[PDB]
Amino acid sequence: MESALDQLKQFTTVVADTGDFHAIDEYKPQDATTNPSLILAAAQMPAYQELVEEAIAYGRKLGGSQEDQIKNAIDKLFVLFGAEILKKIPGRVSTEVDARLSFDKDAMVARARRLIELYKEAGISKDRILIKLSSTWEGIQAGKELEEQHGIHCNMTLLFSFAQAVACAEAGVTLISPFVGRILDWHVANTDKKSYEPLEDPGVKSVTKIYNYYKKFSYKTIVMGASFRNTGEIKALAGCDFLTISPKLLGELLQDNAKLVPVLSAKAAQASDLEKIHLDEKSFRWLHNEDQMAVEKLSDGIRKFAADAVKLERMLTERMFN
Amino acid sequence: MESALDQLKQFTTVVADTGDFHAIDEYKPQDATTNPSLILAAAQMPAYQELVEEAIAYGRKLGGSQEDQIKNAIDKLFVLFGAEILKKIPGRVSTEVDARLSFDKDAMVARARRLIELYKEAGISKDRILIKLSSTWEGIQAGKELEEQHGIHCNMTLLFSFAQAVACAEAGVTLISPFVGRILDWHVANTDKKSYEPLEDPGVKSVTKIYNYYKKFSYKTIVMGASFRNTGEIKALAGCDFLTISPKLLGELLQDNAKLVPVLSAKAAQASDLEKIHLDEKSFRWLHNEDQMAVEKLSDGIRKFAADAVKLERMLTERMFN
Repeated sequence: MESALDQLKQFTTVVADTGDFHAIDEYKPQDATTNPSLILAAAQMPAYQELVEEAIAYGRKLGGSQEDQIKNAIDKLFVLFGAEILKKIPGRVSTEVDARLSFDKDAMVARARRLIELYKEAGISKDRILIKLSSTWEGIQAGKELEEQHGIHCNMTLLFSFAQAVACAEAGVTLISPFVGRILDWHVANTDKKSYEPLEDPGVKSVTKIYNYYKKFSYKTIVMGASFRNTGEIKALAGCDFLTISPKLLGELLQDNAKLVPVLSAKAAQASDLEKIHLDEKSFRWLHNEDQMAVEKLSDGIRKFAADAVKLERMLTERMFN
Repeated sequence: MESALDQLKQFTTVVADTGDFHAIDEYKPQDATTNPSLILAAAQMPAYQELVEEAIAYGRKLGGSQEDQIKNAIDKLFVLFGAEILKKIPGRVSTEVDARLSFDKDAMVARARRLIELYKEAGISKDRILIKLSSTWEGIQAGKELEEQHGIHCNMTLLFSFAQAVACAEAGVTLISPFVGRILDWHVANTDKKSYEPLEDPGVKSVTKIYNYYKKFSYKTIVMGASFRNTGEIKALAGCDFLTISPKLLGELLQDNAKLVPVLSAKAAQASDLEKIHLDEKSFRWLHNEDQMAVEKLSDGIRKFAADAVKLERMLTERMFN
């Protein structure tokens, strides 16, 4: 159209990164994403206290130990936000399984089926859902199993290293969400270069590289850049399959109207010099370890989400067991 | 009275951390330790160029590609330093398998058997050798397998988290070498404190905790504190089974003669409050990830050693193939 946002929609499928579904439709996204940190934030908003009470009652109604109830309440809460979001958009929503299961393959699978079940009980088809999993080797294997054995589509997140990107591709997962701004954060905090040209942004380069690898070798996994610090990073990735953006940045993209030029494409990726590689667990863990930023961000990413999960549990138990 | 070193020898078995075996006997250690880093340093010393030429001659004979001949040369070089060290001491020497195999369980095992073989060809019994392995889950499993299936004794190194310490204990490895000063380095660089009291030193606390857990629950694995920044850390660990110290600090302990008080003791540990826990891979990786310092130091520790290995290979190929 004319705004940067509408222009971006010509080259990339825009996705809204938030749990605050009231602010969604203003940007008309295709899909939506949520994570432990977003649900937490939104769950504390006055406007959504109604969903929380319903989730609590669900816990209460299913009964069992208090743990069965906080788990089921939280699981339902996620599903509730999910369903509401779905009424506002035409595509899929991403619901993440607890980060504390990041290294437990079977737990992530079982928990994923559980979420898909809860959604099913609410009349929502799994085709509208993307289960978010931490991109650890086990999370990726959980993704593989979910896709191949249960037809459950996944959103591999907290993806930082090229190794992770590769393992996900071979695992044939539906979608990956490479974090861009957090890569910038690491380079800003550790290296001595605190600034980057949109195109030089480390995060943008990781996603650009991953995108070229995926397209050049015909992997059907969807590349969705995520977590952004500015709109320059977003514009430098125009052309990417998908880009999940925060309401704040979506709003900025809706405000300005400079000419937006596509940057990523199947033709440029085909001209890049990347060579195909195969990774078993050993090679994966090694190649991943060689990427310090990735090792440290994936690790801290898991702790932060887990913490958001712990904080959400606490407030809820305090709320339903005084 | 006596020197701090000789006093420490009453409560702890002293081990020399170095490849420079000429400076060893001055401190009369029980065991000795070496690593891909120390060997690198060692081989570049004029005094040991004789061992390098012998190692080179060995590798050319086995043949293969440049990388191959370089492998046998390096393997022999390690063994040669090992043998020389053994002539100077009554105990065991630690030889580490390439850090680049840290995530490859079967490679570490095969490579370990190989080193034990080379030593055997040199008339050295395996009872005199401790194969050093990175303390990753696979390295620990390699240790377990080596001990149980081949009677090969291991030195689990780059041990930082309590999880690692636990996994090693259940794996029944012969010895673990918890790094002390590198834990200090992490806390100095990341937290905002510059100096701690010997007893408050994070590194000292990690080893103290590990020691109490081992003794309290009767694990026979030997606890050997390693990598020290100062002698205060060493004195705060007096009583530990073993302590491998650099020639520099050994020299300082030999110069001062203040009264040294034992700090760690199995009986004290046994009469303490710590709960026994079991860790499978899942629990291990999770408990380990909860320790940021450990996650980052183990990870960087592997990259650094691997780099020392890469540098040693290069210098050698340039020397035997130009």
